[PDB]
Amino acid sequence: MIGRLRGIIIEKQPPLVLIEVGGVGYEVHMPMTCFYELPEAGQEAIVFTHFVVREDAQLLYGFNNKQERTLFKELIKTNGVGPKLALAILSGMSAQQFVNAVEREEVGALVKLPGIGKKTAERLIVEMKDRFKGLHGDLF
Amino acid sequence: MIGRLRGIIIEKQPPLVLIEVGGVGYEVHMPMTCFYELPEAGQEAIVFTHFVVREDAQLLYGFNNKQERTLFKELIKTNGVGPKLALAILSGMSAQQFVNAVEREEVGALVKLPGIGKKTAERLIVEMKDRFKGLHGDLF
Amino acid sequence: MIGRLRGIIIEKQPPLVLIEVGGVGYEVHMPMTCFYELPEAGQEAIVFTHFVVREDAQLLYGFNNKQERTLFKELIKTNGVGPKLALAILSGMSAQQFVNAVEREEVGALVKLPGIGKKTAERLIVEMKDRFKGLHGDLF
Amino acid sequence: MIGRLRGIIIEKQPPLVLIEVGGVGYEVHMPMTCFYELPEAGQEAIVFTHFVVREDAQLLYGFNNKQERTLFKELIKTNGVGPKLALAILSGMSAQQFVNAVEREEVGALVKLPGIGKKTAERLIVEMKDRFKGLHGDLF
Repeated sequence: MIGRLRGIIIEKQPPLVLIEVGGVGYEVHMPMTCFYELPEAGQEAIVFTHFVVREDAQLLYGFNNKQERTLFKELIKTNGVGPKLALAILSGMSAQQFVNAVEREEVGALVKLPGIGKKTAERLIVEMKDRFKGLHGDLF
Repeated sequence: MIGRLRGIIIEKQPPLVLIEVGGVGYEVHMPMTCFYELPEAGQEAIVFTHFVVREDAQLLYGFNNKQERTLFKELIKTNGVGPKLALAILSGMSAQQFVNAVEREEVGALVKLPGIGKKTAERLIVEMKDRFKGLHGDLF
Repeated sequence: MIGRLRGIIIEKQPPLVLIEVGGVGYEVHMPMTCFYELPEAGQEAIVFTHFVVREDAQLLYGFNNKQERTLFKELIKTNGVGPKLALAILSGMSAQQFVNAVEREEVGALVKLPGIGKKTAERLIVEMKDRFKGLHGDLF
Repeated sequence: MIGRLRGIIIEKQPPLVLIEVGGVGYEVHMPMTCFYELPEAGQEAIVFTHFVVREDAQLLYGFNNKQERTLFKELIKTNGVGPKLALAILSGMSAQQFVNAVEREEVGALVKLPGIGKKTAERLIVEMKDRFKGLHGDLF
């Protein structure tokens, strides 16, 4: 239900960002690449979030733009790819790279990244191409 | 536990509304009809919410008045009718229309709506009327 | 983790109270007797809360003072007595009445209240007397 | 998801601290030692929190610095050591003491503490040292 956070950056420790909204310091997990776009500590930042709820955990995944949040959400809809794996994918390549690689069935791109899986990569490419046709965005 | 939200409409993408309360952007799901009654982005809005908690998710369902929220709450108590589907009963037709239908028993009206159920249309009328005599409201 | 709420009273509909903190309207469930102590709608109120979390629900129980919250918490530690039953007990008699009745093994007091239970009353009286010796408060 | 709280200390009843952030009084559980380092009621405090979520409960564990929070997090990963018990390891003895004990392997020190375990004392030392070489901090 939390889709956006606007507050002050308190500390950056990739992959974590502590962002204070009110006096509540929230822990947000972001793709490594997103840390090059973040305002310096002490300044205000707007991050798009995805709230993942489980019986034993309440986590927040944060993106600089909505395009990347969409990608992440679709990514974790596939079996074998959870939040942690989706983060590495988006840390390992831009949003545009991933789309370009998926569109031409480039499995080689994905097997380089951390603990992906040869068969999972192929699986990922089929599903994502099917999933991409029903949406919109700046990244396309 | 969250009964109401008052904040700034950040964005409106039916069926989602992004309302910022403090610096927390809350995602609210409303019936489509409710969407056209809301102010414009930048302005303050007051929505009556229904919080649904499950193992995998925390969701907010938003309404322009308490009469719609009550109807919503009762709709989802019947079997085969979840939030997704109850949204359509108030998305596809106003609140006022629906209550007449149950009291008069017009099954034809409710069958046109999105994937409801011809027997569930019957089910709704039967089931809804019992609950309708135990409440109060402007909708009546 | 939420132990207190300080905000504006928006509406009172026993057993519910909507109290707005920030722009977040929180639903609080209080014993009927507590409604005679609540500031009028539009004014600030401080309520002591008990957060009950279950897989499908997130609820807030609110008291005017900490003594009553303690009582409620101990009450629901007994089998057969859940939040709903503990509310009726505290709606049916003051905090002092309940302690006075428990101390002299007065089961008659408790069987009058709504859906208690003859055997549950006796059970309640034994446990509460044992439980009362390890605490403190204005009500004693 | 909540990494830090900044607000007004409302009350201090070891082991609970009531800190008001906005109008929300949050209950924070801290090790007893941490309790004597906190400011007085009425003043602002900054605490590093660890949020534990379970089916029946939402809890906040609070610390005066990140070194104690890290130690806490690692303590509760070992079997037979829950939050209740880890509080005592930092309540009964400082953070600094404990890390020496694991590196030197002094089992006598940790057996005095509240109901730990003579074999669990051994367990702690054995188990803790593996984890201690994979981190960083002022406590070291």
